[PDB]
Amino acid sequence: SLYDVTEWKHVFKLDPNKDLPDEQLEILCESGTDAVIIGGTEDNVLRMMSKVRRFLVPCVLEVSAIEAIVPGFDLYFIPSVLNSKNADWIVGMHQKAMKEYGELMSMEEIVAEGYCIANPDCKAAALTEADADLNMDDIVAYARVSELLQLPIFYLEYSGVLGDIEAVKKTKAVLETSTLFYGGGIKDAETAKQYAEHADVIVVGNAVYEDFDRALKTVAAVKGE
Repeated sequence: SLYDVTEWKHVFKLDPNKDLPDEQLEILCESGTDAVIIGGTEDNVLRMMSKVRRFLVPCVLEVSAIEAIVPGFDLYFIPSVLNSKNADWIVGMHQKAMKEYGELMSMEEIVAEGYCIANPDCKAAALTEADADLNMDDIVAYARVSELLQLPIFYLEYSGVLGDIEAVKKTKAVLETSTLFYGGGIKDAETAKQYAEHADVIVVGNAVYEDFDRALKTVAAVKGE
């Protein structure tokens, strides 16, 4: 399959408001990555989607604003930020999407994406009013919440830093239905492989803009040559 997250191992997450050269975008789409996730305006989302769709790789929209939903993606990931103090980041995005765009929601493949933002010092933590200063125990508990709800994805999110490997391990131990996505600080093959021991899917994001060639090697590191 292509669109079953249960078989994935590696995704790149791109920021549509950041600049990536066409050539690099091409190479990334052709890298063997299991999906390209567009995530971070309707116009910049549309432009980047139209570029990625020239390739065979699954293209995913991580929906962070309803105003910026565009047709044409293979999958739509709608985050529930389980440690948000604001209901609109937990089920509000879903409800708005269903109320405003019910017919679009019916025609596309939508995935509820459990989210735990575990890095208190990132923008998303601020933006989602996340209770992000979490213990190991707190994180495992959020993971069990995702598994009780049978959310298809539990995305453990440290954004630009490396999260505690033990917390990834202990999170994985409580998940079965939930596919474990880890993102945070993955910039090279050695670290990608380290986190791939426990995460089902490793997410490589801002490293692509920081050192492209190095970030590129994360696919083979996690998927084999």
